[PDB]
Amino acid sequence: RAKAKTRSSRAGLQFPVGRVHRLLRKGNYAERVGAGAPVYLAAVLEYLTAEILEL
DNA sequence: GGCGGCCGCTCTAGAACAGGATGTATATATCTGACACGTGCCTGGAGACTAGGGAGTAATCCCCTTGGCGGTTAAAACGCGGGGGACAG
Repeated sequence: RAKAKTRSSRAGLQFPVGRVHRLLRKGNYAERVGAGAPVYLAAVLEYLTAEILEL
């Protein structure tokens, strides 16, 4: 058990990658969910959130 | 001596302009009520591991869309007549 580092900090992001991945897994959406799919989804949500909050 | 033309005078009205009216834009005074910080957890994701399976890639194949023609008659396009309707009033 090494140091617990979240995937959001490794990707330079604030939205939770793990919570997005868990909601994709338990959302009965697909049999498999890739590694980059929650990162891409969280990045898109972060960009949309930042743009909407800035406006 | 009578009459058309010309210019001044007064009447009338469109419109720029200033003053009153009332519902909002602000300047504090103060309430106030959620906002975010702190704390205490604790419950879900991450490091690490096991295993395997569906796609990355290579090969084939056969298939089906693109280019590329004449032909020919359906039709786009130009134009004349005109006709009923969009819109100003």
